[PDB]
Amino acid sequence: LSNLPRVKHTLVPPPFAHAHEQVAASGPVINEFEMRIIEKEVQLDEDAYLQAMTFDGSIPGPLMIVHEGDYVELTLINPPENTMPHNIDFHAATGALGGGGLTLINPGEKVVLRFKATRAGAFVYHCAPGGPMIPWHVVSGMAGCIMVLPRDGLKDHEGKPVRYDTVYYIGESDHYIPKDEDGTYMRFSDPSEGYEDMVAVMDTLIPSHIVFNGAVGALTGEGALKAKVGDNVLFVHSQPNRDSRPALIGGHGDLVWETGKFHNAPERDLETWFIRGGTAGAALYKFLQPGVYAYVNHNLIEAVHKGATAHVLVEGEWDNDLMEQVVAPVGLTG
Amino acid sequence: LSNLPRVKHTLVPPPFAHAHEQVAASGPVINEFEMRIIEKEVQLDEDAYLQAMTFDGSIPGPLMIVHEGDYVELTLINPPENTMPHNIDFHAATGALGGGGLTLINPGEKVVLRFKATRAGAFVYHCAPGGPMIPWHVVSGMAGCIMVLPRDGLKDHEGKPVRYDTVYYIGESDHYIPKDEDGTYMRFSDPSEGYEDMVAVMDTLIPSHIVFNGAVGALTGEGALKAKVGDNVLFVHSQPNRDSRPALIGGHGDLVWETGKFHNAPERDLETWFIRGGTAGAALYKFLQPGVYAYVNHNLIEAVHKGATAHVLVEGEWDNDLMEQVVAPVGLTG
Amino acid sequence: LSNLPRVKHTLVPPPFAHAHEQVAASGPVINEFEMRIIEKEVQLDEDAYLQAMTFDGSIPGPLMIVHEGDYVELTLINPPENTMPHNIDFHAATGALGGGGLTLINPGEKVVLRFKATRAGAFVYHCAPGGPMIPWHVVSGMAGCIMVLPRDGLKDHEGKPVRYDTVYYIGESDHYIPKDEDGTYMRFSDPSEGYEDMVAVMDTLIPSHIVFNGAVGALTGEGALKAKVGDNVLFVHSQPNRDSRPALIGGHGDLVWETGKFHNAPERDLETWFIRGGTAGAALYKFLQPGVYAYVNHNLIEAVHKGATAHVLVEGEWDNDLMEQVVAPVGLTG
Ligand SMILES: [Cu+2]
Ligand SMILES: [Cu+2]
Ligand SMILES: [Cu+2]
Ligand SMILES: [Cu+2]
Ligand SMILES: [Cu+2]
Ligand SMILES: [Cu+2]
Ligand SMILES: [Mg+2]
Ligand SMILES: [Mg+2]
Ligand SMILES: [Mg+2]
Ligand SMILES: [Mg+2]
Ligand SMILES: [Mg+2]
Ligand SMILES: [Mg+2]
Ligand SMILES: [Mg+2]
Ligand SMILES: [Mg+2]
Ligand SMILES: [Mg+2]
Repeated sequence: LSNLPRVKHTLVPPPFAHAHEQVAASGPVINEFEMRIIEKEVQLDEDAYLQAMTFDGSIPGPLMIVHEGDYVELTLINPPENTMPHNIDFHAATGALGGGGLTLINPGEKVVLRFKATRAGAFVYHCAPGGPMIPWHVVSGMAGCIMVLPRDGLKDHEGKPVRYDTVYYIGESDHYIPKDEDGTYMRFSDPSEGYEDMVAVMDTLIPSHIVFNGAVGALTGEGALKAKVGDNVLFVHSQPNRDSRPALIGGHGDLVWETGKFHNAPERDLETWFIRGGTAGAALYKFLQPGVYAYVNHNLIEAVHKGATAHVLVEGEWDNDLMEQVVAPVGLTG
Repeated sequence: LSNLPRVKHTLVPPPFAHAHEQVAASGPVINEFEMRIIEKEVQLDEDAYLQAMTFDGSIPGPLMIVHEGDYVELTLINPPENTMPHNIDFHAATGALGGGGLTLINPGEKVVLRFKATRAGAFVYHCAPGGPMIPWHVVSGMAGCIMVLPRDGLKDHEGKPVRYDTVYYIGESDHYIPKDEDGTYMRFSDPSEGYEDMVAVMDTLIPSHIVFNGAVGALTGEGALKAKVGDNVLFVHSQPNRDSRPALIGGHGDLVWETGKFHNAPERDLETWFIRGGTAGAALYKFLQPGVYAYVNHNLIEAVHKGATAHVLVEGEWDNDLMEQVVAPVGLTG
Repeated sequence: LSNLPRVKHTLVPPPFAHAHEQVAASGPVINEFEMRIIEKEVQLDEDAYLQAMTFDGSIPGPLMIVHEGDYVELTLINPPENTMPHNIDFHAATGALGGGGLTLINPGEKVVLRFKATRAGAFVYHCAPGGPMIPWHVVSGMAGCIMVLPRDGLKDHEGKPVRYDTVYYIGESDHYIPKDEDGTYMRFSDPSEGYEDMVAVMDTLIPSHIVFNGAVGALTGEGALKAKVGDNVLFVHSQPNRDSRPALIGGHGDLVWETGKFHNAPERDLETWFIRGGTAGAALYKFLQPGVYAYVNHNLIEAVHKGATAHVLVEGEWDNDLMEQVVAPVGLTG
C-alpha cells in the first residue's frame, strides 16, 4: 500500500459534502479522514433537549466520499473530556463488526482504522460499543454516512452515465426524549443520567423526535437548502435505526437507489421511496420549477409533528406547460 | 471547478506569511483556508485590556496568499463558546458585500465561502455583521488581509519583475478602550458589557491605542523583526478602519503600492506612504545598512504614545559611503 | 527552497508511526509538522500520578519520519491555558542548541523552526527552556523522536538493503515522583507546585517510574503490540535522560543500531542492546515464532518494578525445529 497515493480530506458539516470528483481522477488511493467525538447537549426543539454524543460535533456525522477500490483510513479521537467509550462500525467495510471490534476507545484515546471500500454505494457508519450501548449511542446521535462511488461515476438502469451538480446529505435521526406526564420533555446533566429514563421511551419504539441535521427546523426557514432550476441534486438519505420514506413534495426521484447500492438498477419517477433503518439510500432529481419544495419523511405526522421536514428554495423561471393555475381561488362569501 | 487543482493552506500568525510562490507554479487553483473565530480579552499594554474578537486568535487575522485568477474557499468557524454572530467581508471579492451577506454564523455554526480572486493586490478582509456591529467588531480586532499576487509575480513601474525574500504583514489596528476620569482604562467581563462605554470613545474618533500585531511593543524588543543586509522585504500594511502613514525610519520604500493594487505603477523612493482606512498597501525595501530600524505610523504621537511602532534588527556590514559619523558627539561641559 | 516540494504530515500517537516510505519517492522535500504542547496530570500507575508536560498530548511525543537531505519545518504551539514557557531541541539539527535557542515560546505563542536533516538516524527531540528547567521538563514528559532515513532506505553491515513492515516507537521515560515516608506517591495541583519535591527525588538519580508510552502497563494486556510470524519489525527506542538496555524476550535484535545512526554498521544477533540517555536507537527483528514476547529494559527491576515492560502478541504457526518441549513439567508430589 506504500505505492498507493494518499489523499487527506477535510470534512464539511452536513447536509453538505466535502470536495470530490464523481469520476475517479486516478487509480485506487488511500483516503485519510479524521473525526473528533463530541459529547454535548443539543436543542432538538423548543423546550426539547438531547444529551447527545456525536461524530465531529454534528448530527448526522459528516459525509465521507471515496471511490470503489479505494482504501479508507479513519483516525477517530475520543477527547478526555468525554465520559464514555466509543467506536465505529462502517457498513461499507468487511470484518470485525464493520470495524467496531477494532476501534473501541476510552476518553483520552485515539485509533486509526483502515478498510478497503470494496462495494459501491451509500453506507451508514455508526457507534456500537456493545450490548445495550449500541442502540443508545446511535439514538443519541452517533451515526453518519460514507458514500463509495463507482470509479467511473454513477450509472442509470441502462448503464448510461449520470452526474449531479450538488450532493445534499440528509441524515435522519430518531430520538427518544423522556416525557413528564404532561407531555413536556426531561433534561439531564449528562448522557448517563438520562439513560434509564430514555430506555423506557426506547422500549415503546415511538420516537419523541425524528429530525434532519439534528434538530427540528434545522433545514427550514433560514436553513432552507438552495438550488436552481436545472440543477441535478443527489439527496443521500441515511437512517441508522429506523425506517423512513423520503419524498420531495413538488418533485420526484428521477433515479432512486432506495437500498443505496449503486451497481443495482435505480428506479425512476418515484413519488416517495424507502430507507430501511440501518441503511442509506440516494435519489437524484433535476429541478424543473422554481419555488419552495418540501423534502420530507412522508409519514406526515413524523414530518410535521416529529420534525422530519426540510425546505428547498429553488430559483429560476416558472414553466406553465408543467403546471398552471387556470382559475385562481375565487368565490363569494358572507 | 472539479477539474481545477485544490491546495490546502496552513496559515501562520502575523507578522509572518504562510509558504507560497511569488510566481504561480501552475494554472488557476482552488485555495482552501480555515479560520476559527476566537473571542478573548487581550492585553494591549500595561494596565490596558481589550475584550477582543479575532480571526484565528490573532490581531490582525492571518495573511492569506493566492494568485490572481485562483479561487478562494474559506471555512469560517464560530465555536459554541463564543457569544456573538460573526461573518467575513473580503475586499478582494465581488458580490454579497464581500461575502458578508453569505457568511453570518452564530456561535456553534460554520460556513464555507468561495470567491474568485479576479483582482491582484493586498486586500483587507474583516467582520461586518451589520449595522452598529460593523465598526465595533472591526475595532475589537476582527480584520486581516489577503494578498492576491499577479500570476507572473510583482512588476515595477516599467514592467520589470520584482521579487522579495521575505514578507512581513503589519496589521495596524485602532482601538477605543474606555477611560476613567484619571486616564486609566476600564476592564469588562465580556465584549457586550463594554459596548456602550466603547461606543462613547468611538464617537470621539480618537483611538486609545493604535498597535501592530495586536499590542503595544508586540514587534519591539524580543519581538523585533529580523533581516539581513541585502534582503528585499515586502511590508504589507493593513488598516481596516483608520488611516495610517507607514515609514521605515533609517530606510525607504523602494517600490510602494500605497493603495495596494499590484497592476498599478508603484512609486519609488518614498520616505513615508499612506494606507487609507479600509485598505492594505505594500512597500518593498532592500536593506543596505545593518542596525536597528523603526517601522512606524509616522504620526509620531500615534507611533510612540498610541503604540504604532515595530523594530527591525538587521545584520550585516556597515557602508560608510552611505553614512558616516565624521565628528562624534563632543564638547566641554560643566 | 521555494522550488522544493512541501509535504504536510499528520502525526499519529506512539508507539505507532505516521505513513511514510522507506525509500524516498522523490528528491529533497520540506516536511511540515505541527505539535501542540499539553500540560496535564497523567496516571503513571495505580496511585501514582505525574504533573506532565507533553508534546501533542502523549509521552513520548509523536514520531516524525523524514529522509536525509530533507528539510523539517515544525510549528510548535504553546496554548494560553498552559503555565510555563517551552521550546524544542532537535538532536537531528545543527545550531542554536538544536533549535532550542530559537523556539522559546510562552503560553499563547507559536513558533516555526526549519532545519535541514543532514544526518541519517533516529534522534531525540526534547524541551530545554534553560537552566534547571531543562531536566525538569524532560522528566515531566517532554521528549520524543525524529527518524531520518537514508534516501535509499536502511542498509545492513554489508550495504544490503533492509526493509521493515512495521515501526514501533518505544519511548522510554524516567520519572521522579515524590514519595511520602511510607512509599506512597505525592500529588500536586500543577507542575510548579511539585517542583521542589521532585528536585529532591531527581537528585537521588533513582526514578520512581520508568515507563513505555507514558504509563506502567501502557503496552501490556489490551495495549499489547501485535505482529505476525514473518513480520520485520523496527523497534525505535528513545530515552532522553537515562540509559536503557532494550531486549526482546523470546527473540533477538537481528540488526541493531544501538547508537541509532543508520550509516554506521549495525550489529547482529543481539540479546540486549544499549540506549544511551539522550539518544534513540533502533533494532530490527523478524518474528519466527508465534506467542507472547516481552520487550523490556533488561534491568529486570526497572522492567517489572518500575514499569519498563511491553508485550508483543504474535500470530502464526509454531516451529518445533527452533524450540520444543521434549518433556513437559512432570513429577510426583505430596
Ligand atoms: Cu458512542
Ligand atoms: Cu404528499
Ligand atoms: Cu465579528
Ligand atoms: Cu521621521
Ligand atoms: Cu517544556
Ligand atoms: Cu532475559
Ligand atoms: Mg476536524
Ligand atoms: Mg416538564
Ligand atoms: Mg430524467
Ligand atoms: Mg487553524
Ligand atoms: Mg481606573
Ligand atoms: Mg532599487
Ligand atoms: Mg495535531
Ligand atoms: Mg501517601
Ligand atoms: Mg536475518
